[PDB]
Amino acid sequence: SEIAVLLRDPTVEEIWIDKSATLVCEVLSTVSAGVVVSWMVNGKVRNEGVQMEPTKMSGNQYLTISRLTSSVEEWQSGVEYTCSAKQDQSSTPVVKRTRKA
Amino acid sequence: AVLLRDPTVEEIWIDKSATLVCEVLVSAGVVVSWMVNGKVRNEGVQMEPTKMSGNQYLTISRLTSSVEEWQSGVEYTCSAKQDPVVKRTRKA
Repeated sequence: SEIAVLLRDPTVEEIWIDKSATLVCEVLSTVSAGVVVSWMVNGKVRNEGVQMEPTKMSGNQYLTISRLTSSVEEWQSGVEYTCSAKQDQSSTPVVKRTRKA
Repeated sequence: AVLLRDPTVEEIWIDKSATLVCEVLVSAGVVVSWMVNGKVRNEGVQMEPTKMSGNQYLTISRLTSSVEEWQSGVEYTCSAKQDPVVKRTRKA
């Protein structure tokens, strides 16, 4: 039942030349159950700028991607970003977090 | 400051490729050297010219590996020598 959650920081390239900051939560599972990803920024619920893609199936695995678009200024304010992924019929959410280096 | 980016699962799934990215943050001169499985790796390496903005210099080097090689679990390292700082990664 356990999902693997990988949280991708915005790249310095994105920050410098795109002038945006996009965080990407990639969720992998060996089970077909649907996945919801909930984001917080600075300890507050964030719905704006969140886009979830429909789950993709490979052979025996399932990939669910959620992206959070943030400003370069928000990323470079040092606030914490959290993604919480939870899969139907699983027991507990899996949480990952990040902030500027 | 050396930031090493793993291939994303989306890249592995959709593009069937695995590209690692080393982003490096005084001098504009920096050379990035890669190792895979403890050996020099030149093949699949592309550096971009150093970028200048404010008091800072940004240099990007990309290593095009393969899905097979990434999934094999071997270690990748990038070493940035400024006018070295090393970062390492491997599949979990």
